[PDB]
Amino acid sequence: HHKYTVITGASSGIGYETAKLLAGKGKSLVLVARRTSELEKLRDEVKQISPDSDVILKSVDLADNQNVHDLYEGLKELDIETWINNAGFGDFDLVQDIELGKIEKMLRLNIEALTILSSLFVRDHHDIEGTTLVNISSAGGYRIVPNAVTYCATKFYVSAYTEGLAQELQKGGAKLRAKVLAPAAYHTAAEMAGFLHQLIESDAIVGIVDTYEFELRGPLFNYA
Amino acid sequence: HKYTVITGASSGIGYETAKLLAGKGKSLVLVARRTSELEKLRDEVKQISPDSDVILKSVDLADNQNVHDLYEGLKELDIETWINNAGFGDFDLVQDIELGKIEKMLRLNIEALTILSSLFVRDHHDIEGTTLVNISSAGGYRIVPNAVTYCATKFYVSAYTEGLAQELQKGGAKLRAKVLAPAAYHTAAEMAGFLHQLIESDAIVGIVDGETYEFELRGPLFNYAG
Repeated sequence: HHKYTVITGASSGIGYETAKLLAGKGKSLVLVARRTSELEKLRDEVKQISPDSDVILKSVDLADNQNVHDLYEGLKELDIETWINNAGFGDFDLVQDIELGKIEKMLRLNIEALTILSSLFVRDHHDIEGTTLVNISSAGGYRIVPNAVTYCATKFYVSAYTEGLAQELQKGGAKLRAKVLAPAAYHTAAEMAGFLHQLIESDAIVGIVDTYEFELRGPLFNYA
Repeated sequence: HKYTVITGASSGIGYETAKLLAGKGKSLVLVARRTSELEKLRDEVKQISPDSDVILKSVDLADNQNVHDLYEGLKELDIETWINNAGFGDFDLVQDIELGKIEKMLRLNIEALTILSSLFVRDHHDIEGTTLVNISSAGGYRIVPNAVTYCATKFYVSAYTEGLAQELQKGGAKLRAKVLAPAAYHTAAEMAGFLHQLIESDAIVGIVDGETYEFELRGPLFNYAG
């Protein structure tokens, strides 16, 4: 019956506070994370904030590509105004010291899931008015951080991918808007959720934290 | 025997690099999906250089475990240069993408490259005369319309390799990491020569100027913190 905002990585940080912020505006939510327990506590808070919001919970491990497909297929019929790819995590270590099981999971979450779901959403929504895709990158996706080479690399992917998707849509007159948030790698999750809201409401492709000042602006990378 | 290891060996820069390094008497490990193509390249390498030793590894590097198996199977061999040339591109709007192709692209361009880079760096950072080369693209520094996803994989490769290269330099490592960025000269034979030139230089980046014009040995293009 409603319009929905889909949030992956909903159980923690930016995703948690964004779900809370959007409920405060009477929005309905699809909340995606691995831990049913975190999802259900967030849902309790959200219905406390906005009892008329509809809350759909999806317990899924997005590091498995088939789960990712299943998730999207299971939401295809919903009216979705906003999709937010916030799943993912980082790492601090020299390359020679990396734990490969972690870094492989990171690639599957930060890159594969984000790409699969971005691609499916765009497929179905590029010509639908009022729709927005937001991918969560990092300031480290625009400036490499020592001891976080691999994490930064995934965020250069997210930033270049989303900047390119955003301009491909804009320059071809699509109705869907794509945007990338680059938090520093303002401190609190709740403040980050406000920046995300700022970005969605904005004309800007990029909302990036430097100064630790938040800036709304256009693509950082060269485009041909 | 002192080996040079080449993924995507049966294609493009990998194929001409194998022949160039055969011309200089080098032994090779050649990694590609199709045994048929690997055996053809070996015979050409042996034609050029009969005393080159050539080990062939038929493997689908789009499976993460296969990537580990490949590396384990070569683990104790003596490798002076590792070249990650596996992968491929795509032209299509994001709305038009074939997902299976894109997902394989990510597993090959990014995952295989990252796992093998990581494993090589782990066992060789301390070893003199060693070089890791990752084959990226001019589209890994400038986004090309209609190849958004491909370009994003190559931004990954470029950022990863630049990051890793400066990390090894700051840490006083003997291993050197380098990235090659051909456009999106022109022949694969010339690119192999440019690559050899990159391996010998001090430069982290060998890039073909994307407007036009030829090869440039240079430092990192991306922003780096300290």
